[PDB]
Amino acid sequence: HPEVKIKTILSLFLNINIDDFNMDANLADAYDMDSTELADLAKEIEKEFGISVTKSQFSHWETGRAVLDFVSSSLNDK
Amino acid sequence: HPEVKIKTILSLFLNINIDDFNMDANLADAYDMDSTELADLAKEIEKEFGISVTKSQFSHWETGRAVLDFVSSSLND
Repeated sequence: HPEVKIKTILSLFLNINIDDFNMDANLADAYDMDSTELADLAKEIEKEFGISVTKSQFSHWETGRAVLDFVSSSLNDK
Repeated sequence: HPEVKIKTILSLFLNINIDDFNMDANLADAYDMDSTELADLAKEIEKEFGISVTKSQFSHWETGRAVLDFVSSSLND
């Protein structure tokens, strides 16, 4: 259930109730996510799923759905 | 899917890969969880699920499964 894992990781990272996280919301708009925070999020994703993420890759994470699609593709290849 | 949420929270909390987390393992033995950390975990659970947890309730969180079953029954309530 990669969607639930991602939703949970993003919710914890942003200090919000899991029920309140919107996977389709723009992260910068909805949660005030900045590029420094994306880098920190990427490090948690790398550890929790055991995958590599480049700066170029995490720079395109505009929504939770985008993070999910990246992690899904990475896990399939792994 | 409360089990997946709990496994993910515990894995992040304890700095381990989600696929490596054993929901039935004793948290103190397997992951060196002490009472200070347990209190901090309870604060995260309270925030993430929007529930109350007392010290007497979280003291029984000996495994990830205990956390799961507590949260599940709290959410039903």
